[PDB]
Amino acid sequence: GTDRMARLLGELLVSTDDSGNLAVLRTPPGAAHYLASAIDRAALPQVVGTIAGDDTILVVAREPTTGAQLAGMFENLR
Amino acid sequence: DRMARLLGELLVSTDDSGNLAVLRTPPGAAHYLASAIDRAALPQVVGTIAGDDTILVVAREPTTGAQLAGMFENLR
Amino acid sequence: GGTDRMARLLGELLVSTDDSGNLAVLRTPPGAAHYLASAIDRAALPQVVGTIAGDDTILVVAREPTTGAQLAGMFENLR
Amino acid sequence: TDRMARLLGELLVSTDDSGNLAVLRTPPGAAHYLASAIDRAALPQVVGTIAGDDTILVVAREPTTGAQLAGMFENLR
Amino acid sequence: GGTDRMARLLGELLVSTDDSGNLAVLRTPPGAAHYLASAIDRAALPQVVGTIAGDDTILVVAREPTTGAQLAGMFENLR
Amino acid sequence: GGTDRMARLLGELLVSTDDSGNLAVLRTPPGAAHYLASAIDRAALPQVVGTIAGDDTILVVAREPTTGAQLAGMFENLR
Ligand SMILES: NC(=[NH2+])NCCC[C@H](N)C(=O)O
Ligand SMILES: NC(=[NH2+])NCCC[C@H](N)C(=O)O
Ligand SMILES: NC(=[NH2+])NCCC[C@H](N)C(=O)O
Ligand SMILES: NC(=[NH2+])NCCC[C@H](N)C(=O)O
Ligand SMILES: NC(=[NH2+])NCCC[C@H](N)C(=O)O
Ligand SMILES: NC(=[NH2+])NCCC[C@H](N)C(=O)O
Ligand SMILES: NC(=[NH2+])NCCC[C@H](N)C(=O)O
Ligand SMILES: NC(=[NH2+])NCCC[C@H](N)C(=O)O
Ligand SMILES: NC(=[NH2+])NCCC[C@H](N)C(=O)O
Repeated sequence: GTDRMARLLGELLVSTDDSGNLAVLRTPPGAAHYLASAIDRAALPQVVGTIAGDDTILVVAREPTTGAQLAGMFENLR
Repeated sequence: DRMARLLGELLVSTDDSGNLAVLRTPPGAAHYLASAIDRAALPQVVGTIAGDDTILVVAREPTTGAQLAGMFENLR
Repeated sequence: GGTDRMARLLGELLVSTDDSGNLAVLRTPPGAAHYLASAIDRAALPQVVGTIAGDDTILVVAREPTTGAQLAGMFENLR
Repeated sequence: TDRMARLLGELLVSTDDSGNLAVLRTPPGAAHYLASAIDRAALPQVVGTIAGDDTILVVAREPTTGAQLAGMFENLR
Repeated sequence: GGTDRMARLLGELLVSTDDSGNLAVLRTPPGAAHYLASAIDRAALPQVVGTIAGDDTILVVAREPTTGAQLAGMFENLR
Repeated sequence: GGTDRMARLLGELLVSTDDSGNLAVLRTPPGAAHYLASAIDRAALPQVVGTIAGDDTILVVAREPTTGAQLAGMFENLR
């Protein structure tokens, strides 16, 4: 769960950012679904869910955790 | 096929954060359920985006994500 | 010239705009959301944190203090 | 799989074929959901599937043809 | 106006064509494949069984007796 | 280069291979098809006309006279 997420964050996370309740994660083209799957499988209590595009993932924070808090957690896992 | 029928077939779970309802579906079903939501033309829904097993439904102010998630849950 | 390409694709592909909070919601013809989102990404707007494309909808996340309504208005006019 | 049979009943709009391919049509957005049930049925004469938005390509395992697969999907429906 | 819209979008979006067996393989800019494939579907060509779009590639399935090469040639002429 | 990067990702992402006629069918973990297909495309193999990625399956289209079977043997060898 968390170990596979941690590994893929190091492999696939290009950058992180945030706005309100959202963490925005950027990946190489095509990698968003694969990294998002790993986040989903980790089932973090402070993550409501994720949605992946092609190179971008929106991670929705569970109140009171903020998007900036999740972005910094992800960032420091790279 | 109508949202009101497909919610019972395709909704795994509902949750919320701020102005977003977060719906989960079985793998691969998100676009199909989200299409039904879009077609429902709900006054309180600004729009939806589907991934593979997750839909984000955007609430129209002042409706909250929790209010929307409650409705989706209740109509399952 | 990311902005010029985005401008012209908005003209071709942007059906409507709407918003809520920190989100602009852009509608496009079926299947076009990824192509328009790519152009928005490439313009690299300071007021945009990122985009997710679905099939006929793009969610554009606004960079604070810009609101969704403010982003939506900008897209609506570049159209 | 009877789970695949029910979703074909529900979501299969039409079938067609060319060569080693069966081409399945679904309502908009439904292709991945139906293809998932096909994959899970693990049919011996199916090598694999790819889903688009409203179309699935189903690859026939030699010597089975696309036509034979399309006929099989028509039947189950 | 399906065939006419399809021709216009091929001019805009078709980067290259190629073939193998019963398939025409169409290449587009990143993200554009679903939108072009939609235009092809809606044209309802008698020599096309169906399309599947990825991100930057479309597979167009030729209806017998038309080969993938004869289909790709048709698209190439509209590039 | 692109072939080296592709080979490394095959080791990580290729669950199985199979073939039919001109097609090689590669299976990946869920969600990984687009990323492995991107690496294959970037490698620009002369044997490969093109790829389409689904969610866990990639269809790799062989450039004639290479067959699907030969393509799959190739990917298997690089894993
Ligand atoms: N090759 C592409 N599809 N590019 C556009 C990606 C648009 C958006 N950032 C997403 O991940 O959904
Ligand atoms: N099989 C997969 N694609 N899994 C990843 C899904 C990631 C995210 N929950 C979404 O639905 O977009
Ligand atoms: N043909 C479809 N996939 N329709 C559903 C679209 C659902 C949602 N508005 C999105 O763009 O992701
Ligand atoms: N713009 C898109 N992602 N279109 C394809 C729809 C998603 C997926 N292939 C499905 O049938 O559910
Ligand atoms: N709304 C759309 N994406 N339509 C285009 C679908 C293109 C192609 N038939 C596929 O299913 O992949
Ligand atoms: N990894 C992804 N699902 N990327 C987005 C695919 C783009 C979409 N199939 C289109 O051509 O418009
Ligand atoms: N950004 C990406 N998803 N790139 C990979 C594209 C893979 C394959 N050519 C397709 O269109 O499905
Ligand atoms: N319903 C969807 N759009 N699913 C996207 C699947 C993930 C992506 N196409 C991949 O190659 O792994
Ligand atoms: N979660 C899913 N989308 N599962 C269905 C995958 C269907 C098909 N094998 C594809 O990769 O396109």
